[PDB]
Amino acid sequence: RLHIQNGHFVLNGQRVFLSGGNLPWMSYAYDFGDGQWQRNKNRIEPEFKKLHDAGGNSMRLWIHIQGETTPAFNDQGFVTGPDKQGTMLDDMKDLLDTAKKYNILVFPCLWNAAVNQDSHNRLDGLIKDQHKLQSYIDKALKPIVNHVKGHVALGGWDLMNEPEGMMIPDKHNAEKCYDTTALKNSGAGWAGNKYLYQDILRFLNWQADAIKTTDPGALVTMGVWNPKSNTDHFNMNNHYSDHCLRLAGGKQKGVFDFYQFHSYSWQGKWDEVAPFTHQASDYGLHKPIVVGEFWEQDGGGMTITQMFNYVYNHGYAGAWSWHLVQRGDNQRKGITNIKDKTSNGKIPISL
Repeated sequence: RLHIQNGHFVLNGQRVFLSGGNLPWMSYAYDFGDGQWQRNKNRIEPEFKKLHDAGGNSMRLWIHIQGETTPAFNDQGFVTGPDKQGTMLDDMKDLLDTAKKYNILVFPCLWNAAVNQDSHNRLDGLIKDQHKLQSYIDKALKPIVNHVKGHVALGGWDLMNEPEGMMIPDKHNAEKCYDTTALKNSGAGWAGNKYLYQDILRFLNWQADAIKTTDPGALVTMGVWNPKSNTDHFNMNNHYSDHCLRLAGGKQKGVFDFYQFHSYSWQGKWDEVAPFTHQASDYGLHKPIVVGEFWEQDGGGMTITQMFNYVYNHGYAGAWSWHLVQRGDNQRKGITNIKDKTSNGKIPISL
């Protein structure tokens, strides 16, 4: 299974570069549980085949999102189980079995904060209320993780897409881990200035620890909207260090194994911290860094092929383009172009 050795991803005795894309869903938030996987499988499986045929080895795809269909919540906002109809565990295993057929490592992304659509404040309650969060962990997360424990096609668990969509920016805190003054006018909070960092860091710490207690060999990450929240360089503050997660939540193994940056140009221009104008070492971090979302339409003038090559050539650990379902025609060209590169990790894998 995928692991990190001497600071780099390794699979089957070889340093590996993670190349692929974000599905990112078939039916948004309606792909898993309550019979939904078997209904969508005939459309999702061909995406795995196309990705493999193009030379990709990695797929990120989104699971609960904001709790639209999984996990199952009661009317008070506590979690009752992975779903209602009892397909979720089978669905997650079948997802991974399907990926294995195509030699694709899967990175399920549990939650999303890039939009503010949380019907019945279900995600909100998990972030704010420790008892509700514990119910998610005990009734849904641990059963899911246990059911697919050790699966060779599981690349890693991404706890949350873009927490920064709803983090309150420009907020002083005496504790550096919680202070968001460096994020003033960064764009963080676009979906609504809603959360404080102690709450989100507890949310992340507890889930990461639960995963690595249940499946100690699993890897855990989280996808930041922009590395501005994830580096102490560039006049920024890294909120997601081991120290910060442990401080907020207290659970020793609740840390990330690798970091994941998203990077998009704005109005055609890369910002001052952009991964696409820097190199991995510029961030002052000590874990692999995957560039986990990007696309040509917000690529600062680069072609998608230039983008995949850029990531590979600048010390990053992986490259996942955004929205294969809609943009795969173009993005597969970049995936194909880099598939035979070996100097920063080999791409073809066998599961």
